[PDB]
Amino acid sequence: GKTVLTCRKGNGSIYQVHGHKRLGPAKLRILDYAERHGFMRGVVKTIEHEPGRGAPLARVEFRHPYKYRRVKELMVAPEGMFTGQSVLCGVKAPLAIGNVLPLGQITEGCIVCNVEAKVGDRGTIARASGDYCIIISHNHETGRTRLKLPSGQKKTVPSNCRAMIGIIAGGGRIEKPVLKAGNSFYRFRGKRNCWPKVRGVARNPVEHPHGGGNHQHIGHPSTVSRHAPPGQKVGLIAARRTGRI
RNA sequence: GAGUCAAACAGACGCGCAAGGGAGAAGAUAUCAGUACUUCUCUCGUACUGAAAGGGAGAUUGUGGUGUGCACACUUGCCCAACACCGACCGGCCCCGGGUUGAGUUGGAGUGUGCCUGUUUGGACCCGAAAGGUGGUGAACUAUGCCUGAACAAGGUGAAGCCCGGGGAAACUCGGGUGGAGGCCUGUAGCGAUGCUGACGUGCAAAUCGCUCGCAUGAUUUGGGUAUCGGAGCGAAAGACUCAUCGAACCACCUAGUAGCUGGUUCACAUCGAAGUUUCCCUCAGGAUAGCUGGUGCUUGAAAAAGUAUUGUGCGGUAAAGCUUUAAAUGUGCAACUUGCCAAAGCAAGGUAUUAAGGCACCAAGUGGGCCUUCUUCGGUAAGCGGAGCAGGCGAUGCGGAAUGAACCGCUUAGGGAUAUGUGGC
RNA sequence: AGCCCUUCCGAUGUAGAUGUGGCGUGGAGGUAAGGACGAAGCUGAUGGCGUGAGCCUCAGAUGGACCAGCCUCUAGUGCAGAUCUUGGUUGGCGUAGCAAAGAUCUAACGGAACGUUGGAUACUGGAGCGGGGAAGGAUUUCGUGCCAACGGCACUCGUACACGAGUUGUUCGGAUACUGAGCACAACGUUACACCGUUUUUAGGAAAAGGGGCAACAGAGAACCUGGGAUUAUAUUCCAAAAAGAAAUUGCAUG
RNA sequence: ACUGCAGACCGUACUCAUCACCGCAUCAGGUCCCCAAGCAUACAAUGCUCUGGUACAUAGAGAAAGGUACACUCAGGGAAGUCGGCAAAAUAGAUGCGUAAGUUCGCAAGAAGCAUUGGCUCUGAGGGCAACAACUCAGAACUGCUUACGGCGGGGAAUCCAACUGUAUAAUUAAAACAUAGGUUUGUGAUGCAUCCAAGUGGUGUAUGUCGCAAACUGAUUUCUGCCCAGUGCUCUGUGAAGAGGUUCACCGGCGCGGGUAAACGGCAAGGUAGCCAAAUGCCUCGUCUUCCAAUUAGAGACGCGCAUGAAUGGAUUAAUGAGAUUCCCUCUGUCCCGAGUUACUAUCUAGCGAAACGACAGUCAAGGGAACGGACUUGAAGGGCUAAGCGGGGAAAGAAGACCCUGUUGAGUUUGACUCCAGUCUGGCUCUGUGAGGCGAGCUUCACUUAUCGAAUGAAGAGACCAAUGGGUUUCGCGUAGUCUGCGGGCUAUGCACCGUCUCUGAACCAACGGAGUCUUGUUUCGAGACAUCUGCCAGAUGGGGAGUUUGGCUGGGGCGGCAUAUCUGUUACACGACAACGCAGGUGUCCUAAGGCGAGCUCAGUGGGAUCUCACGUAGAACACAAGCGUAAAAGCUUGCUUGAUUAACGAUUUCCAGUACGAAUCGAGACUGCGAAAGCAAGGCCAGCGAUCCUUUGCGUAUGAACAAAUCAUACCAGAGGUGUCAGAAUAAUUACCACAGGGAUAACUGGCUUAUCCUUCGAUGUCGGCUCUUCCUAACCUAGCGGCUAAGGGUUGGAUUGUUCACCCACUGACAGGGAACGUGAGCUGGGUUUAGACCGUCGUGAGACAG
RNA sequence: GUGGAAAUGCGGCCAGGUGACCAAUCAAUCCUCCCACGGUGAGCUUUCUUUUCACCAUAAUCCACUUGGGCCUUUCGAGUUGUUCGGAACGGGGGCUCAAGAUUGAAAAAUGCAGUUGUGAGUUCUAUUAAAGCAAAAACCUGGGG
Ligand SMILES: [Mg+2]
Ligand SMILES: [Mg+2]
Ligand SMILES: [Mg+2]
Ligand SMILES: [Mg+2]
Ligand SMILES: [Mg+2]
Ligand SMILES: [Mg+2]
Ligand SMILES: [Mg+2]
Ligand SMILES: [Mg+2]
Ligand SMILES: [Mg+2]
Ligand SMILES: [Mg+2]
Ligand SMILES: [Mg+2]
Ligand SMILES: [Mg+2]
Ligand SMILES: [Mg+2]
Ligand SMILES: [Mg+2]
Ligand SMILES: [Mg+2]
Ligand SMILES: [Mg+2]
Ligand SMILES: [Mg+2]
Ligand SMILES: [Mg+2]
Ligand SMILES: [Mg+2]
Ligand SMILES: [Mg+2]
Ligand SMILES: [Mg+2]
Ligand SMILES: [Mg+2]
Ligand SMILES: [Mg+2]
Ligand SMILES: [Mg+2]
Ligand SMILES: [Mg+2]
Ligand SMILES: [Mg+2]
Ligand SMILES: [Mg+2]
Ligand SMILES: [Mg+2]
Ligand SMILES: [Mg+2]
Ligand SMILES: [Mg+2]
Ligand SMILES: [Mg+2]
Ligand SMILES: [Mg+2]
Ligand SMILES: [Mg+2]
Ligand SMILES: [Mg+2]
Ligand SMILES: [Mg+2]
Ligand SMILES: [Mg+2]
Ligand SMILES: [Mg+2]
Ligand SMILES: [Mg+2]
Ligand SMILES: [Mg+2]
Ligand SMILES: [Mg+2]
Ligand SMILES: [Mg+2]
Ligand SMILES: [Mg+2]
Ligand SMILES: [Mg+2]
Ligand SMILES: [Mg+2]
Ligand SMILES: [Mg+2]
Ligand SMILES: [Mg+2]
Ligand SMILES: [Mg+2]
Ligand SMILES: [Mg+2]
Ligand SMILES: [Mg+2]
Ligand SMILES: [Mg+2]
Ligand SMILES: [Mg+2]
Ligand SMILES: [Mg+2]
Ligand SMILES: [Mg+2]
Ligand SMILES: [Mg+2]
Ligand SMILES: [Mg+2]
Ligand SMILES: [Mg+2]
Ligand SMILES: [Mg+2]
Ligand SMILES: [Mg+2]
Ligand SMILES: [Mg+2]
Ligand SMILES: [Mg+2]
Ligand SMILES: [Mg+2]
Repeated sequence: GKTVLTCRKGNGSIYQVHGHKRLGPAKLRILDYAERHGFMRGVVKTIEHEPGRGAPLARVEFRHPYKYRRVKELMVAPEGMFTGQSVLCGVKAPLAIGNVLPLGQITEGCIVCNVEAKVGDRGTIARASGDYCIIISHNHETGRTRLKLPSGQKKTVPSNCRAMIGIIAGGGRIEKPVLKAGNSFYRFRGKRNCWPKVRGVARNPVEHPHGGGNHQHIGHPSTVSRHAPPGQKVGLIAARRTGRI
């Protein structure tokens, strides 16, 4: 045959993220001693658009814990995070929007964003716009809170894990129809060479497992096995069910 | 410019020695990669057989016998070679003296070499694929992404916001302007490229020209830079594009790849001269096999002569006949003392017409599409049709004749002359 | 070229086989011989010989120095045909054409005979057959001469030929001296192997917190302007003391 | 401030283009940037002009046919032309009016449609700055028109498709395809998902984090997406024993079932729902009806026995959009009737210059024959030679070893539930792998531990302790208690002392004023997991077109399709020895039988007839003899019956058939043994004749041999004799597809082309352009009209224009005296046209698992 | 260091700024173009033509010093062609300051040219889509602190 496009994206050549104009990683502050035994006040300096990203990123400027210099630092913004706002990261941070305080100290039922799964990893869950995760339980005896991932998905993480308070900003992007082929041209301009998506049945038999034939049709089930070798694992992958739900 | 070189076999022919032949590597010497010389070995052979352990051939001072058998001898002998038949014997295998088996033996024929031919393999007579592999080179064309720049006349329509007004209980509508929106419109530039299926079409051009046309504020066009490629890259996806190369680039190499296929294969003359059929083959465009043919002989000379009769003796079941049976013609075959059986020594067996050189061996080629016709048929509605039988032809062959004709007719053929003819004519 | 004679029979022939004191070629061992009184080669109404391949002789008003015979050895040995290879030549044929973008005319001169100037006439028509640059080219530039060849006609002319010239910078651009998409040295790791990968390195990277470098002649950066009577050809580069001049700017130093 | 000195490197010419670059060139092609006048004008359109540049594109003379054109004009008609309004014409600027359906309310729209427009002399309007400037609009008279630059939309009504803009086969396809938004679905919480890499503390999505990413399908909106989970897919649920040992046997170690899923593949297990249609999907078929016309294979609209519609393999419907398909209309026209005239450049003739293709040889015909359509031959008929311009009939003209087709034990691309595999994935075991506490069972798991390992974070930036032990022992090294031990020095277990050990709704901040700022360390940077694995390595199993290599028999009146005539038997073909062919003809064959074999004996049968299964007669085989057929057979070879195993062994006996005089099979004559039957001779080593098979290997038997230093046992091997099988039957182990295709050939072999016949395969595959039309000529006559007769003669001349459809053909409308049939390579493509056929693109239906196929 | 009530005027590290990022439009200059005037040269000139054409130039550098914006201060309107704005300070008076610009002059008439200004137009430069938000960095600057 010939290499499938799903496999070629793994070369990550043409298919790499753009990101020249990206501001850098949008993370939480390094889990300092100050985070673990107090709090760091950083004022939000400016809320930026990172191209290719939905959520605005904030520019909180924490003062450096150990030296005379000030440490501007960039994290995806919770909604209502205005410039000049004083963020408070740390274990005994007050419970407010934008504050980053230990997950086990956040009240059960309150919704948090930019949650970190592993302790100290600097915020990986609930980072996309509009996204958040409600804390659904604490377990102080074993120090592991549960939380509901932005997908209907429960997950247990240590309470020492940081989280930010509130919904991530920029929510509701997806609600607006794109309408133009050109409009989606630009949302992916800042993302990657993801787009346009040619259908595999429109492709040739060399190009794709679905490709080829006179009427353009898949010839075999589109629901591929989990163990299917790459270049084969196209169509619906390890699908448990198909059909509209 | 195209059967070569090597090598391994084989037959034939030449040479050497011969129950042996020969060296090779190497050496030693004398004088020049030669010639001369030789040890020691090795090698093929003289012994074969069996899977193997193993065993291993003379007869009753000499052909094992017998049959047919040159020459010579003598008036039949001996028979050479040779064939055949039979022993015995060696090995192996058995049976209960017998069978049988070997590429055995039976007074060695091998060997080295030259040379030709044949087989094989190698580039393999020469030339030719589509490919396969190995490794490199390419994103200047072009595909895509990114960086960073550049570009886009003149109109048109006229969105949101805004502003003024009229109406309304309110409700928020109706004028009018404003404004300049849009993968908006017309249309430059630019980017394309629909149509004329226009020009051109050995062109200006290995894709161009003309007019027409499409997009032309956008998913636009464009420079530079940069990233991604060959079982790979890139693709709004046409298997498109990846330097005029893409259903797998280009370069080099393996590689003179392979070809049962196509094409070619170079002096003369003389001597003979086919086959297109048999069996077998993943065989059907090819082989192997046998036949046909050549060469070499060998062997001896009405030997085992015969595409023919006659005579004698078989065979037959087609035509005709007949109502599935009698039976042609053309054919077809053939001929010219010792030791079993018996009751026993008698039987059995082995022994004291025309014409014409016969047989045998070896090696080898081409061929293995046939065609026509005669007669006979089979299939087909029929055919310049498919299939067979017979014989003859053409193929491979003219010549004479049928005006003409591959195969009809006559006749078949060295270079010529006379004569006379053949078919055909006058 | 059969030792001679006599008689008899045969004679075609594709594929193929075979024969041949058969032909012929390059070379070798021999022999014999030839050649500047002309070898080979080549030419040939030069005949002669041979069935033939061919040989021989003659003649060159050809050549200029090698070489035939014979026996033996050898082979890269004989060609009308391979859409054969290579070179040359040919018919077609002085033909097909040299018809896209409107265009020249005149006189004078030049010249051995198209140019030059004047005039006339048009054209381009500022998205130009204009004036500068990138890429690319790299002497094409300029002058003199030349026009053999080339400029598909012609040339007296040329981007052609030959000869001689020509490109001037504190400030232009570039580098010195930015970063960018990116790249990759180092180290480290992987690999049978570094010609791989990350791009910082399980890592002690300071020599007086995160190694070194590169990557934009359109991005960032960037101190200079005009006048010239200054060239055949360069000028924001040349100019000379009244620098035509006027500046800005960097370094050091100086009062 | 000044002044003084110094200010280095390289670039620098020219070009930047119908002659300087790329394109083999001074090539009409291509190639980034900058500056860019005047007038008309809305203008960078277009025309023209100053400046700057050109006058270089070979020229001349003249003005045959035919051409090219970025040239026109054409009476009357007006699409009749054609496949098709192709091409041309036509519309056109501005202003004022006016503007339909339909619609997503934006549009449609420049809809459509009328109307006015010049010149001139005037008027009006519209501003600025203080105490002169535009130039548009408007109006008015008067007057003019030859309707007189350039430039500038033709319009409308419908159907199909796609929603739209877009993209896209560079060099035949710009589409209806791709994209698209929108829709759905799948995976997935980072230990991830997809995925690159040979490999790694490697890489991509991911600079990310479910409003994300990765994978698919559908394809805007509106509307709807029915039924089917049966298939398929996806998903989910080492240890013992024997043995001397090799070894062998045994025990434990992801599937099956079951469930779910169709916006999975698909069907309509379910039986096609809503819809929609002779639709790009309907064979029949030009369906039928209606509408459109004079006429309609067209169209539109209905209808629905739908060959073979139908629902995200999306259904339907859709305004806007469209160089999309299609029908009609108005306008318009040289498309046409039916051509004519003009132009300019060609051609023509000249000066200069100067190829190519092609080239066997040539080159008048008719007939003939012939490789079956001759330029060479036979026989006739022509023909003096050489020319110039045309021309396109022939030269089966040239072009290219036919892209078609077939063949080849040739390719490649694709597919796959072909064969063989290989990565990937997952699973398992082991390993990595330590330590404590358990329990269970005869080293397994729970549970903690932590130093391996793993993950994470970090610029390794603050861990634990001091709060004190089922803790430590080198300045703490030591004591005391009980138990035991002793190398007499102490040890060890328990244990307690000590000691290790101890302190408290954006401002600014640093560069310290022994400490200030705690000390300590059986160390780990921290955090998490943790002997698990997000770990290593190795084996294992499954999966695995993701990829790879390979194959995908033959024959065959081409191939495929089947058949199999691919091995064998009978009758026939077959022609009175033997042999003899055809996808020739009629049948058979792979078996079957302990008996249906062997033997003996007895017997007689099929059927007919006479009587009542029987009885008698006759009874030439008319029956039976496994099996098709032939043969043969009567006290039998049949039938019953009895006894039986000769259907054994058979020393390698020889032979026949096939034949090559090889084999296999089959069979015949034998010999030896031992039998069987029979009084006996005799008969029997199967059932006559078809019923079956190498090498290698496996296996079984049998009677010694080898395992080569020796020996025995095991094992293995060997000899020898059977068996397992190659049915393609003298024996590879083998799926499709290609219209994207390719090569070597083939006229050995199709379509095609002539011939023959009424299909053959003769020519042609190093190529002879297809149907049709148009155009033009010509010939025939089984005469349609005309003419003469009375159906016959008669080939003379003529035989129409249209609608539908590519057509031919047919059918229609109209005319006509009539609208005849044919030949000429189904006349005529270096004459055209290119509608049909029509390669690649694409769509639909059906077929196919798929790639792909369909003479739809 | 220093003036000013103020806006502000003059004389290591750390943080910020410049670099630095938009189509258009509007405005100013620039430039080109036109016109008017005036000069100068040339040309037409049968006739006509107070005429037609050309030219009338002003470099960087420096020195003194109207439009747009920001700000200081003082005591419903404001605003644009345009989608604004105002007690978080609108308007008015005075002031500050930036950005362009004008004029005064130095350059510089010793140049250019050849035998003048002004006026009009154009050009020039200095929001929208956005699920698009439209580079970096050295250099350099200024500060805070020392
Ligand atoms: Mg496709
Ligand atoms: Mg595939
Ligand atoms: Mg589809
Ligand atoms: Mg489909
Ligand atoms: Mg021997
Ligand atoms: Mg060869
Ligand atoms: Mg050979
Ligand atoms: Mg080759
Ligand atoms: Mg291969
Ligand atoms: Mg547009
Ligand atoms: Mg248009
Ligand atoms: Mg395709
Ligand atoms: Mg003969
Ligand atoms: Mg052949
Ligand atoms: Mg008979
Ligand atoms: Mg008869
Ligand atoms: Mg004759
Ligand atoms: Mg002869
Ligand atoms: Mg030689
Ligand atoms: Mg002559
Ligand atoms: Mg040779
Ligand atoms: Mg000519
Ligand atoms: Mg002009
Ligand atoms: Mg020059
Ligand atoms: Mg030169
Ligand atoms: Mg970088
Ligand atoms: Mg650099
Ligand atoms: Mg620059
Ligand atoms: Mg510079
Ligand atoms: Mg110059
Ligand atoms: Mg220059
Ligand atoms: Mg230029
Ligand atoms: Mg213009
Ligand atoms: Mg123009
Ligand atoms: Mg007319
Ligand atoms: Mg018409
Ligand atoms: Mg018509
Ligand atoms: Mg017609
Ligand atoms: Mg047209
Ligand atoms: Mg309406
Ligand atoms: Mg479309
Ligand atoms: Mg194309
Ligand atoms: Mg589509
Ligand atoms: Mg939809
Ligand atoms: Mg459905
Ligand atoms: Mg209809
Ligand atoms: Mg369907
Ligand atoms: Mg379009
Ligand atoms: Mg061929
Ligand atoms: Mg074959
Ligand atoms: Mg092969
Ligand atoms: Mg017979
Ligand atoms: Mg009997
Ligand atoms: Mg035998
Ligand atoms: Mg046998
Ligand atoms: Mg039998
Ligand atoms: Mg066979
Ligand atoms: Mg044939
Ligand atoms: Mg025809
Ligand atoms: Mg023709
Ligand atoms: Mg100045």
